[PDB]
Amino acid sequence: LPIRNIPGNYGLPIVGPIKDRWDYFYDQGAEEFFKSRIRKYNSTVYRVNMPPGAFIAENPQVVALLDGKSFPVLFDVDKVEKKDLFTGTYMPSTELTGGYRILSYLDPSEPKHEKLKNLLFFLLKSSRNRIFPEFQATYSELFDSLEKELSLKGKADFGGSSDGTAFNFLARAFYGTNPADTKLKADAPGLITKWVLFNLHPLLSIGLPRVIEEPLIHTFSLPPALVKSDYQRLYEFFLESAGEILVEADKLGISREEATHNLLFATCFNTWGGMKILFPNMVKRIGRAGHQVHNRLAEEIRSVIKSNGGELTMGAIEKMELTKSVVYECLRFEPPVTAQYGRAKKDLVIESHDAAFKVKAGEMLYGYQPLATRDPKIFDRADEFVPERFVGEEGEKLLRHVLWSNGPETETPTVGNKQCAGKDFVVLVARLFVIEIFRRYDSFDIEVGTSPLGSSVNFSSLRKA
Ligand code: HEM
Ligand SMILES: CCCCC[C@H](O)/C=C/C=C\CCCCCCCC(=O)O
Repeated sequence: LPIRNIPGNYGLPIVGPIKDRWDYFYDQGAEEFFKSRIRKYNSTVYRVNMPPGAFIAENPQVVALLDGKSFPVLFDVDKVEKKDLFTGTYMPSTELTGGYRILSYLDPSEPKHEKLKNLLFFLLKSSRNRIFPEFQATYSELFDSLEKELSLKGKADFGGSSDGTAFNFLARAFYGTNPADTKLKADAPGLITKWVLFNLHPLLSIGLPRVIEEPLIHTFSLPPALVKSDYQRLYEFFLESAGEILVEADKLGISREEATHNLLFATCFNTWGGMKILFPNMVKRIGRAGHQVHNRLAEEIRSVIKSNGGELTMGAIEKMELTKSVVYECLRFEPPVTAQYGRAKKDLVIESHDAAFKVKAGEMLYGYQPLATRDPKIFDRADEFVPERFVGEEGEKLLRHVLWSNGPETETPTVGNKQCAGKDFVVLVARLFVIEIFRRYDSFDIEVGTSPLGSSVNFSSLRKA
């Protein structure tokens, strides 16, 4: 491939980044922000300013990678450093996390990265026999509540009930603890939501006019002191509930305090927060796929469970070809977390589809994942949600290009890489979610709106089996 100069520029000091921020948040939105520049520069690799800039991030300047050939450089731990860039060009204060640099911020060259990721592998493995029954019990209560709400109001707000459900499910599945039996009661979602806001506010819009939003959430960090007592309630819950896991933390050579802050973060931020984005998104996309798809899913799921003597098991799920494919297609079409960063460790040559680009050691690389996973040079019908895309031997090959986990779907997270520690768990619970829907309902209708993180979704009809 021909070597091309990386196009784009960062504009003037101060005002360049501000104008780009306004495009990103207000005047274009993320997807068009990136696509308009791909068109202007005739390139899927270019220089751009990223939020937050201002007084939050020292340096907004990145090289953006917006196709599925160049993007995977971001997984290569021999090419990029992954230290303190979980959230991009700024890092939330460690005051927000008990004074520790939590696992998600650690480069694999740091010894505690290996220890803490092993702790999480253990948490997940040791929960294996509680996941199915607790998911089935907690999500059954959710759909009960949504039917109730639909009957009263003519619509049922998914997110406002499902957030409680997700935390209850995680407390019961991971820690054998029902939050209702603790001092947290039903408060966890509100507590976690406020704390996540204090971490992520520089990257989000809450729909307020820019004249209010810009000085309030886009210019300076929100003070960690204001969420410390809320965080303390969560900390004490984990300290008191995570006993069996903390025994393993002890064997792995992790202090009780460090392990507890990490368990808090993995459960509340990575898992519950990731589920808060994914599940409403899935409901939106599957809803849009229409009633014929719903009926095919119902028929497959119910038939397979019946073939399995009414017992839902991991083996039964392997038989549900459309269900598996629909979950992967949700993850491809709409990656729940769109922003991955890495800093070049050395001089690199990054290949795209039609040219190669040289980057210098120290340059911040950035990828907007949806442009890599809807790359029309890799996927046919790239902008179409195709339920059956991954069905069959040939369909399954394309999974190497599904990147939601910060690595190919065909790869495994390890202590040596920065791929999502909960990769298998996420795919499993997404499957169980679809199963629980279509074992109960033939089809459904939805109303949809925007949310700071993912999607706001109401059910307007739930057609019972
Ligand atoms: C739908 C839910 C989830 C989504 C969308 C998601 C997504 C991601 C993504 C995109 C990253 C890469 C971060 C980066 O840019 O470096 C990541 C990393 C990570 N995730 Fe997940 N995740 C989810 C659930 C979970 C679960 C269940 C766990 C349980 C352990 C988990 C633990 C982690 C950890 C520890 C990392 C950092 C990995 C490392 O340092 O090597 N996540 N996740
Ligand atoms: C509330 C968000 C929880 C997602 C946790 C998941 O494990 C990984 C997150 C990885 C990067 C941190 C930044 C997350 C910002 C999400 C909103 C904007 C976007 O999609 O990039």
